[PDB]
Amino acid sequence: CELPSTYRWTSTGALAQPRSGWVSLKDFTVVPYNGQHLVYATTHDTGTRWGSMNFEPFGDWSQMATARQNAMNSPTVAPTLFYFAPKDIWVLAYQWGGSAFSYRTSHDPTDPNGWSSEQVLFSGSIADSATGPIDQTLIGDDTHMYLFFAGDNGKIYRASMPIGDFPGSFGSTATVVMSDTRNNLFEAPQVYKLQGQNRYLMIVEAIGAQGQRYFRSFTATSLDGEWTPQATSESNPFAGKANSGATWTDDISHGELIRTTADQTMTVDPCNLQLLYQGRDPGSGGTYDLLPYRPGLLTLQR
Ligand SMILES: [Ca+2]
Repeated sequence: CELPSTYRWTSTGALAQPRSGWVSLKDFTVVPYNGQHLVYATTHDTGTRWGSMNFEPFGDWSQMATARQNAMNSPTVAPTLFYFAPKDIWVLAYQWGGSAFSYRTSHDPTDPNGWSSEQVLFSGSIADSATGPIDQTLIGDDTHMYLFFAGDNGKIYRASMPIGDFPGSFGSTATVVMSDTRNNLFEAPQVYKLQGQNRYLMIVEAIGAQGQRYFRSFTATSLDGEWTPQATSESNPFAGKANSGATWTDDISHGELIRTTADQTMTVDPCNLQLLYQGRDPGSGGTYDLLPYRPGLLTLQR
Protein backbone atom coordinates (compact mmCIF):
# COMPACT_ATOMS: atom_id res chain seq x y z
CA CYS A 1 0.00 0.00 0.00
CA GLU A 2 2.18 2.85 -1.26
CA LEU A 3 1.30 6.25 0.18
CA PRO A 4 -1.01 8.10 -2.20
CA SER A 5 0.18 11.29 -3.83
CA THR A 6 -3.33 12.64 -3.33
CA TYR A 7 -4.99 11.80 -0.03
CA ARG A 8 -8.74 11.37 0.31
CA TRP A 9 -10.29 10.80 3.73
CA THR A 10 -13.65 10.38 5.36
CA SER A 11 -14.18 11.80 8.84
CA THR A 12 -16.16 11.50 12.02
CA GLY A 13 -17.61 14.50 13.79
CA ALA A 14 -16.34 15.31 17.26
CA LEU A 15 -15.86 12.05 19.20
CA ALA A 16 -16.02 13.46 22.76
CA GLN A 17 -16.86 16.61 24.67
CA PRO A 18 -14.51 17.82 27.41
CA ARG A 19 -15.42 16.88 30.96
CA SER A 20 -17.10 19.73 32.86
CA GLY A 21 -14.44 22.29 33.73
CA TRP A 22 -12.38 21.97 30.55
CA VAL A 23 -12.97 24.00 27.39
CA SER A 24 -10.92 21.69 25.20
CA LEU A 25 -9.11 18.38 24.63
CA LYS A 26 -5.95 18.66 22.49
CA ASP A 27 -2.69 17.24 21.18
CA PHE A 28 -3.78 13.60 21.31
CA THR A 29 -1.46 10.69 21.78
CA VAL A 30 -2.93 7.22 21.33
CA VAL A 31 -1.74 3.63 21.66
CA PRO A 32 -3.29 0.18 21.37
CA TYR A 33 -3.62 -1.39 24.83
CA ASN A 34 -5.09 -4.87 25.30
CA GLY A 35 -7.31 -4.56 22.23
CA GLN A 36 -8.52 -1.09 23.22
CA HIS A 37 -7.57 2.52 22.56
CA LEU A 38 -5.64 4.36 25.27
CA VAL A 39 -5.56 8.12 24.71
CA TYR A 40 -3.80 10.95 26.58
CA ALA A 41 -4.44 14.64 25.83
CA THR A 42 -3.76 18.21 26.76
CA THR A 43 -6.56 20.00 28.64
CA HIS A 44 -7.38 23.68 29.10
CA ASP A 45 -9.84 24.96 31.66
CA THR A 46 -12.12 28.01 31.42
CA GLY A 47 -9.46 30.38 32.68
CA THR A 48 -5.71 30.17 32.11
CA ARG A 49 -4.75 26.64 33.16
CA TRP A 50 -3.19 24.02 30.91
CA GLY A 51 -3.18 20.42 32.09
CA SER A 52 -3.38 16.85 30.87
CA MET A 53 -5.66 13.81 31.14
CA ASN A 54 -6.23 10.33 29.88
CA PHE A 55 -9.41 8.50 28.91
CA GLU A 56 -10.35 5.11 30.30
CA PRO A 57 -9.39 2.58 27.62
CA PHE A 58 -12.25 2.10 25.14
CA GLY A 59 -12.95 -0.52 22.54
CA ASP A 60 -14.54 1.31 19.64
CA TRP A 61 -14.62 4.94 18.59
CA SER A 62 -18.28 5.35 19.60
CA GLN A 63 -17.13 4.61 23.16
CA MET A 64 -14.75 7.57 23.34
CA ALA A 65 -17.70 9.87 24.15
CA THR A 66 -18.62 7.94 27.31
CA ALA A 67 -15.11 6.90 28.44
CA ARG A 68 -14.33 8.44 31.86
CA GLN A 69 -11.99 11.41 31.54
CA ASN A 70 -9.19 11.26 34.11
CA ALA A 71 -7.33 14.44 35.04
CA MET A 72 -3.63 13.98 35.66
CA ASN A 73 -2.39 15.30 39.00
CA SER A 74 0.91 16.13 37.23
CA PRO A 75 0.51 18.12 34.01
CA THR A 76 2.14 16.62 30.92
CA VAL A 77 1.29 19.02 28.10
CA ALA A 78 1.45 17.82 24.46
CA PRO A 79 2.28 14.26 25.58
CA THR A 80 3.74 11.30 23.70
CA LEU A 81 2.87 7.85 25.06
CA PHE A 82 4.66 4.60 24.16
CA TYR A 83 5.88 1.28 25.49
CA PHE A 84 9.67 0.99 25.60
CA ALA A 85 10.09 -2.72 24.95
CA PRO A 86 13.83 -3.17 25.60
CA LYS A 87 13.34 -2.29 29.29
CA ASP A 88 9.65 -3.33 29.64
CA ILE A 89 8.63 0.11 30.73
CA TRP A 90 6.02 2.66 29.58
CA VAL A 91 7.16 6.19 28.80
CA LEU A 92 5.22 9.47 28.80
CA ALA A 93 7.17 12.37 27.25
CA TYR A 94 6.01 15.97 27.44
CA GLN A 95 6.95 19.64 27.66
CA TRP A 96 6.83 22.53 30.15
CA GLY A 97 8.62 20.57 32.85
CA GLY A 98 11.96 21.48 34.43
CA SER A 99 13.76 21.40 31.08
CA ALA A 100 12.81 21.71 27.40
CA PHE A 101 11.38 18.16 27.37
CA SER A 102 10.70 15.72 30.19
CA TYR A 103 9.52 12.13 30.57
CA ARG A 104 8.11 9.87 33.24
CA THR A 105 7.81 6.10 33.39
CA SER A 106 5.17 3.61 34.52
CA HIS A 107 4.18 -0.05 34.50
CA ASP A 108 0.49 0.82 34.02
CA PRO A 109 -0.17 3.49 31.43
CA THR A 110 -3.94 3.45 32.14
CA ASP A 111 -3.29 5.13 35.51
CA PRO A 112 -3.21 8.95 35.02
CA ASN A 113 -1.44 9.33 38.37
CA GLY A 114 0.92 6.37 38.35
CA TRP A 115 3.84 8.02 36.53
CA SER A 116 7.31 8.35 38.03
CA SER A 117 9.00 11.53 39.15
CA GLU A 118 10.00 13.81 36.33
CA GLN A 119 13.11 12.94 34.31
CA VAL A 120 14.98 15.10 31.83
CA LEU A 121 14.40 14.15 28.17
CA PHE A 122 16.07 17.14 26.48
CA SER A 123 17.93 20.10 27.94
CA GLY A 124 18.73 22.10 24.81
CA SER A 125 17.62 25.47 23.56
CA ILE A 126 17.03 26.65 20.03
CA ALA A 127 17.73 29.90 18.24
CA ASP A 128 14.96 32.07 16.85
CA SER A 129 11.98 30.65 18.71
CA ALA A 130 9.59 32.32 21.15
CA THR A 131 8.35 28.95 22.43
CA GLY A 132 11.60 27.03 22.63
CA PRO A 133 11.42 23.27 21.74
CA ILE A 134 7.82 22.07 21.53
CA ASP A 135 5.69 19.07 20.55
CA GLN A 136 8.22 16.28 20.87
CA THR A 137 7.77 12.89 19.34
CA LEU A 138 10.02 9.84 19.76
CA ILE A 139 10.75 6.80 17.65
CA GLY A 140 13.30 3.99 17.75
CA ASP A 141 14.76 1.60 15.21
CA ASP A 142 17.00 -1.42 15.86
CA THR A 143 19.95 0.64 17.17
CA HIS A 144 18.87 4.18 18.09
CA MET A 145 16.16 6.22 19.73
CA TYR A 146 15.25 9.51 18.04
CA LEU A 147 13.65 12.72 19.28
CA PHE A 148 11.98 15.06 16.78
CA PHE A 149 10.51 18.42 17.68
CA ALA A 150 9.45 21.85 16.42
CA GLY A 151 9.84 25.48 17.44
CA ASP A 152 6.82 27.38 16.03
CA ASN A 153 9.50 28.82 13.76
CA GLY A 154 9.56 26.87 10.51
CA LYS A 155 12.18 24.33 11.61
CA ILE A 156 12.03 20.66 12.59
CA TYR A 157 14.81 19.33 14.84
CA ARG A 158 16.25 15.87 15.56
CA ALA A 159 18.34 14.30 18.31
CA SER A 160 19.41 10.71 18.77
CA MET A 161 20.98 8.31 21.23
CA PRO A 162 21.91 4.64 21.26
CA ILE A 163 18.83 2.63 22.14
CA GLY A 164 20.66 0.99 25.08
CA ASP A 165 20.91 4.37 26.82
CA PHE A 166 17.14 4.97 26.77
CA PRO A 167 15.12 6.00 28.81
CA GLY A 168 17.43 8.93 29.45
CA SER A 169 18.21 12.41 28.23
CA PHE A 170 18.99 13.15 24.58
CA GLY A 171 21.32 15.89 25.81
CA SER A 172 21.35 19.53 24.76
CA THR A 173 22.10 19.51 21.04
CA ALA A 174 19.84 18.92 18.07
CA THR A 175 20.13 18.94 14.29
CA VAL A 176 17.84 20.91 12.00
CA VAL A 177 16.49 18.44 9.46
CA MET A 178 14.06 20.74 7.58
CA SER A 179 13.36 24.47 7.38
CA ASP A 180 10.68 26.56 5.69
CA THR A 181 8.47 29.54 6.55
CA ARG A 182 6.97 29.57 10.07
CA ASN A 183 3.51 28.76 8.68
CA ASN A 184 4.79 25.86 6.55
CA LEU A 185 6.54 23.94 9.31
CA PHE A 186 4.80 25.15 12.42
CA GLU A 187 4.41 22.45 15.07
CA ALA A 188 3.00 19.04 16.12
CA PRO A 189 5.38 16.75 14.21
CA GLN A 190 4.79 13.00 14.33
CA VAL A 191 7.13 10.35 12.95
CA TYR A 192 6.25 6.74 12.12
CA LYS A 193 7.68 3.61 10.54
CA LEU A 194 5.49 2.48 7.64
CA GLN A 195 4.59 -1.18 7.98
CA GLY A 196 5.85 -3.32 5.12
CA GLN A 197 7.97 -0.55 3.58
CA ASN A 198 11.55 0.64 4.09
CA ARG A 199 10.20 4.09 4.74
CA TYR A 200 9.34 6.47 7.56
CA LEU A 201 6.54 9.05 7.51
CA MET A 202 6.65 12.46 9.13
CA ILE A 203 3.61 14.68 9.38
CA VAL A 204 3.90 18.31 10.44
CA GLU A 205 1.19 20.82 11.26
CA ALA A 206 1.04 23.98 9.09
CA ILE A 207 -1.01 27.17 9.02
CA GLY A 208 -2.90 27.73 5.79
CA ALA A 209 -3.63 30.89 3.78
CA GLN A 210 -6.68 31.82 5.85
CA GLY A 211 -5.39 30.52 9.15
CA GLN A 212 -6.77 27.00 8.97
CA ARG A 213 -4.61 24.20 10.35
CA TYR A 214 -3.59 21.22 8.20
CA PHE A 215 -0.87 18.56 7.88
CA ARG A 216 1.99 18.27 5.45
CA SER A 217 3.79 14.94 4.96
CA PHE A 218 7.43 13.95 4.33
CA THR A 219 9.23 10.61 4.06
CA ALA A 220 12.70 9.22 4.78
CA THR A 221 14.36 5.89 4.22
CA SER A 222 16.29 6.08 7.51
CA LEU A 223 15.68 8.03 10.69
CA ASP A 224 19.07 9.73 10.46
CA GLY A 225 18.52 10.48 6.74
CA GLU A 226 17.05 13.33 4.70
CA TRP A 227 13.31 14.03 4.42
CA THR A 228 11.49 14.24 1.08
CA PRO A 229 8.25 16.23 0.55
CA GLN A 230 5.37 13.78 0.07
CA ALA A 231 2.18 15.91 0.23
CA THR A 232 3.14 19.47 1.08
CA SER A 233 0.64 22.13 0.12
CA GLU A 234 -2.66 23.29 1.52
CA SER A 235 -4.49 22.29 -1.68
CA ASN A 236 -2.77 18.89 -1.67
CA PRO A 237 -2.10 18.17 1.97
CA PHE A 238 -1.57 15.05 4.00
CA ALA A 239 -4.80 16.03 5.74
CA GLY A 240 -6.73 19.29 5.80
CA LYS A 241 -9.95 21.00 4.82
CA ALA A 242 -9.14 20.17 1.18
CA ASN A 243 -9.49 16.40 1.70
CA SER A 244 -10.73 15.53 5.21
CA GLY A 245 -14.41 14.98 4.46
CA ALA A 246 -15.09 16.95 7.65
CA THR A 247 -17.44 19.94 7.80
CA TRP A 248 -17.73 20.14 11.62
CA THR A 249 -14.22 21.60 11.61
CA ASP A 250 -11.98 23.38 9.10
CA ASP A 251 -8.87 22.72 11.22
CA ILE A 252 -7.17 19.32 11.07
CA SER A 253 -4.72 19.86 13.88
CA HIS A 254 -2.30 18.32 16.47
CA GLY A 255 -2.99 14.61 16.77
CA GLU A 256 -1.57 11.21 15.95
CA LEU A 257 -1.95 8.29 13.58
CA ILE A 258 -3.45 5.04 14.84
CA ARG A 259 -0.55 2.59 15.34
CA THR A 260 -0.03 -1.14 14.89
CA THR A 261 1.90 -1.29 18.14
CA ALA A 262 2.29 0.64 21.39
CA ASP A 263 6.06 0.37 21.33
CA GLN A 264 8.92 2.66 20.37
CA THR A 265 8.98 1.45 16.77
CA MET A 266 5.95 3.69 16.19
CA THR A 267 4.68 1.57 13.31
CA VAL A 268 1.58 2.41 11.28
CA ASP A 269 -0.29 0.45 8.63
CA PRO A 270 -0.24 2.36 5.32
CA CYS A 271 -3.15 0.13 4.15
CA ASN A 272 -5.29 1.59 6.90
CA LEU A 273 -4.17 5.07 7.82
CA GLN A 274 -6.34 6.75 10.42
CA LEU A 275 -5.65 10.11 12.03
CA LEU A 276 -6.92 11.07 15.48
CA TYR A 277 -6.84 14.87 15.21
CA GLN A 278 -8.07 17.91 17.04
CA GLY A 279 -10.71 20.02 15.30
CA ARG A 280 -13.00 22.93 16.28
CA ASP A 281 -16.24 24.52 15.20
CA PRO A 282 -15.44 27.11 12.51
CA GLY A 283 -17.83 29.50 14.22
CA SER A 284 -15.57 29.38 17.30
CA GLY A 285 -13.77 32.59 18.10
CA GLY A 286 -12.03 34.17 21.06
CA THR A 287 -8.46 33.71 22.20
CA TYR A 288 -6.40 30.78 20.96
CA ASP A 289 -5.98 29.17 24.40
CA LEU A 290 -9.78 28.94 24.94
CA LEU A 291 -10.60 27.47 21.50
CA PRO A 292 -13.01 24.53 21.77
CA TYR A 293 -10.85 21.77 20.35
CA ARG A 294 -12.28 18.20 20.23
CA PRO A 295 -11.03 14.83 18.95
CA GLY A 296 -12.10 13.57 15.52
CA LEU A 297 -10.95 10.60 13.41
CA LEU A 298 -10.04 10.49 9.68
CA THR A 299 -10.06 7.19 7.78
CA LEU A 300 -8.13 6.99 4.52
CA GLN A 301 -10.09 6.10 1.44
CA ARG A 302 -8.68 3.36 -0.77
CA1 LIG B 1 2.29 15.25 19.64
